[PDB]
Amino acid sequence: ARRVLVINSGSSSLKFQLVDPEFGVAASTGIVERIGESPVPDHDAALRRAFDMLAGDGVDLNTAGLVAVGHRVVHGGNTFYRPTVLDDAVIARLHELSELAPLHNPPALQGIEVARRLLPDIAHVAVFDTGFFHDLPPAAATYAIDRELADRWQIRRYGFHGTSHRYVSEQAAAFLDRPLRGLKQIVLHLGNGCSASAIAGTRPLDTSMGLTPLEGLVMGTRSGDIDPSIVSYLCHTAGMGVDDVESMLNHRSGVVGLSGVRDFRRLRELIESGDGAAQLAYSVFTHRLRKYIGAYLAVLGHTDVISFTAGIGENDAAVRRDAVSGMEELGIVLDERRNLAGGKGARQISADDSPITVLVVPTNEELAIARDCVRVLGG
Amino acid sequence: RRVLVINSGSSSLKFQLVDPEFGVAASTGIVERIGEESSPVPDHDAALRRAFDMLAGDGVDLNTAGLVAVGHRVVHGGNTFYRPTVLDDAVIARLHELSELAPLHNPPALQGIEVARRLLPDIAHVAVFDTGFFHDLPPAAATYAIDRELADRWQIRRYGFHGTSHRYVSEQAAAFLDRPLRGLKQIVLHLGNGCSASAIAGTRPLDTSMGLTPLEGLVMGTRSGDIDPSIVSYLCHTAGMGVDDVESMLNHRSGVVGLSGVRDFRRLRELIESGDGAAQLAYSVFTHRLRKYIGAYLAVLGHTDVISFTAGIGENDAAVRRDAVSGMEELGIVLDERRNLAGGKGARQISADDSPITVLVVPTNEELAIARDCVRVLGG
Repeated sequence: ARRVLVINSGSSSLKFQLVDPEFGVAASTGIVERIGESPVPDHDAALRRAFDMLAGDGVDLNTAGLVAVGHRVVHGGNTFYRPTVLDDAVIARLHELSELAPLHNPPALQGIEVARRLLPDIAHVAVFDTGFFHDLPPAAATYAIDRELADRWQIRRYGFHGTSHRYVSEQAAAFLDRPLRGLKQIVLHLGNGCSASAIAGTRPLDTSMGLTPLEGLVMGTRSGDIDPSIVSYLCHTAGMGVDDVESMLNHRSGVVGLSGVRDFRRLRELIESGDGAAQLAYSVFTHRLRKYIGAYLAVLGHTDVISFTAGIGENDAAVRRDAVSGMEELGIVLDERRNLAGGKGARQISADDSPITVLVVPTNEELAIARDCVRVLGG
Repeated sequence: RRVLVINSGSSSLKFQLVDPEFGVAASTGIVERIGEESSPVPDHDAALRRAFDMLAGDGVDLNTAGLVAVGHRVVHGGNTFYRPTVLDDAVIARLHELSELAPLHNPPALQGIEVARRLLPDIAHVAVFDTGFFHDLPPAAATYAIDRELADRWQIRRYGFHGTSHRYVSEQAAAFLDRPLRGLKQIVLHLGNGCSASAIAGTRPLDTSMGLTPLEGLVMGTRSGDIDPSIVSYLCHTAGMGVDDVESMLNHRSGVVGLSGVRDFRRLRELIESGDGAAQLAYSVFTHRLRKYIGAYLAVLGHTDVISFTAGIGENDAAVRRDAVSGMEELGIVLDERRNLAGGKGARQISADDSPITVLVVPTNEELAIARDCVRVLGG
């Protein structure tokens, strides 16, 4: 049995999972929190802690059939989109993408540096959350701005949750027992970040996040779509600095900005109790999601299936109901008994006669990344 | 009997002398190059007096023309002004405080107001606000998902624009269909120098593509439309640009011109047919964005009765319309090639007879709409 250690190294936390890519078992998963704040002063201590956690649950990486370490990198820009076997020269070049993701890319590079030191005798592979969307059609990838400026600074719609969108698209095809290449679908990844994609066969045609993960759907703390004039308006009238505005949009916006609620699951009870702010937050969220579904129906022209995924998409029946209600004339008919029934694994929530199928399809990014690592290393 | 409708900008003043009851323009024209070195029109006072002479020249002496009002176009009414408003000095004072919402367009409109009230004191002057139609957008559409206390303090919301055109076309679409407006759900696509879409349920708009300002939404002649707001921080950080330079780039050096260097669509067509790659890309980006708004608004409405194209491009460019709604048969839209290519310029059906959703071209007439708003608010 072979395993891949999949790592997500953040500024204050490091998430890991030791995954069997063949039969999909996680031997062990974990998170190291409060890095550099703490008993975990740096990422070196953090990875060592992860080793101790693995050991404590019975795993010896020396005996676990470890064949690769998979490193999650948020932003690969235009240059890194396939799973990439790491060496010193590639890692140097990865440093150049940091202006596209100044919060998230640097600590990933810290995780690579530490892991390559402590685990020098196995391959390390980077997987980029932008990668799936590298070959978006030019019509969807290109913003309508000054072309010379765009080219010089590599400005385009990059898109994120790429691993999840691709994985779920493949799993929806498997659920329907139809070749993926013949299917047109929409995937709704509704989690801490929220993004939508429109996918034809193996090729995405559009996706809701953009240059950065801020664009598109309303999210836990991110605004999604807003007039970019918000920045100059707030700078002029409120006297705010550009970085302050950007921080507000990324961290004090979305559901928390509108309602103060940090846990999406609390919204329902607050609404039921008559909290107007919670109702407004949920309505704004739902309205934006409805628009992206409609928009992507138009992009695709024909849509075979719509799938909900991630922490909210997989679990919140009200979200799913309110996202597609009143769209029977667009070919979407939900079966509320199925929508309400719960369950693990992929399942149909549309009525049997719905022209467009609607599914819940659980995502498993770590499994997908483990498989990517095995594939790029020889299979 | 007649209303002088004006649009007073920094460099030009557009006017039209309108007969609202016969739906006719008695006279139309423009004063250009306001304030220029060689120009005999140094300011807005001079500009308006020129317009008077022109009107005299085409048989209309303002003394015998039956002028009963002047309609003044104001881009932004904020949350304060959203119905046609009879102007006085108190109203004008309140209006000045809104200029941070439209710093380039509102001030020259207020200059036109001052001059016109002074030169034509015996007629009423009425302001019509391009944001007004959308004042009562539902909260889910009006509210951006940002810090609520901050949004309330600085009156940040989706305002929407081209309100006069969206409303008027929605009314004319209902008239074309011999159906009451209240019972209709529709999409209006205003494609001109600026481009915006709306979703309307009866007399109430449910959503519209422009936002806090006219930048948001569709790709336009020189405006980007939708883009990740991180573009500002990113360009300020990497390229060293100031915020105001980025905003200027997004408003003046973006859209079709940003992507192709072209100002038209007429020009775009021939560049495309001769094999120009930048022209094709620009048009593909425009078309993709417009298709998404159509789909988005179909979902907002749930049921849609009619989609209407309007303004300079929507009224005249059969390719734009074909590219915007082809391949949407499964969403209920079936375009008819022959009808779409028809040479006529009145309100007309371009969908196939059996299309579940009707598709129209409905010419806009913002000046007529405003002339009628003036008469109405004055009791006429």
